[PDB]
Amino acid sequence: VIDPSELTFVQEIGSGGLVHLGYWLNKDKVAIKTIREGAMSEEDFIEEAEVMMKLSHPKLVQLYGVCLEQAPICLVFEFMEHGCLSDYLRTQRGLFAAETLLGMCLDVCEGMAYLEEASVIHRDLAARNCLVGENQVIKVSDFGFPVKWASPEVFSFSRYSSKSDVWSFGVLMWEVFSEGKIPYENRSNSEVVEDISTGFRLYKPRLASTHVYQIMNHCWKERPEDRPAFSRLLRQLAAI
Ligand SMILES: CN(C)CC[C@@H](c1ccccc1)n1cc(NC(=O)c2n[nH]c3c2CCC(C)(C)C3)cn1
Repeated sequence: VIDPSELTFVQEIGSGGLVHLGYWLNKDKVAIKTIREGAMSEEDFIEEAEVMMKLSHPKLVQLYGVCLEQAPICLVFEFMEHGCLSDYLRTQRGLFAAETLLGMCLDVCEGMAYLEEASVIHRDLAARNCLVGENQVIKVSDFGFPVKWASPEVFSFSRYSSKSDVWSFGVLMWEVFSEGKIPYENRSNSEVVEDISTGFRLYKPRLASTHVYQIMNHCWKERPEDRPAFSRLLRQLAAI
């Protein structure tokens, strides 16, 4: 529990919740997330915190604490210098070597393999939900309808698992290797459901080798039983 007097709100850096750049004990930068008017409840925030406060891994954005004596309450996170991965890919497009893109996927895979070990389902993995830090390190952002990133059992039946996160991770790999292109030419959710149900899959980005592309396709097997766990993907990505 963080006392409100320990935080300084500097400026807005995000909204959709609201996020501010702040300082913690007037020295260190933090990202302070507050609930948006009434978009979501405080109990939801509390549930996120109860999950995230038990977790710590270098490729997961860290939740430092909760400020209970704010109205509404706020969550205090690790500040990620360069913002969201989706914007970063798009903004720096044409400057990335394949090896760099691979390293970004490995970062995320490491975060996700930790979540998998910890029995936590992300449920909304996407480049827009990854952040870029110092030295271009990628970290997975917070957790606790996006059809374009959803496995067929998720879009059809809300059947979430680590294996549905695997499907999402395959799409994220496609985003990374495509330098922030929007999956499925930004087709509608109805059309994407129809695409994936019939067996359509995303085509190979230029910067993805044949080998990388087969790992992506493995992530997009129709049955979750047929997709690799994150522990197995991590060994595959690390061996490249
Ligand atoms: C140039 N532009 C692309 C990046 C600008 C950058 C920034 C912002 C203010 C002061 C210095 C640098 N910036 C850095 C962020 N970081 C975050 O939004 C962030 N850092 N940690 C978290 C978040 C957003 C999501 C979170 C769950 C609150 C955790 C946003 N903008």
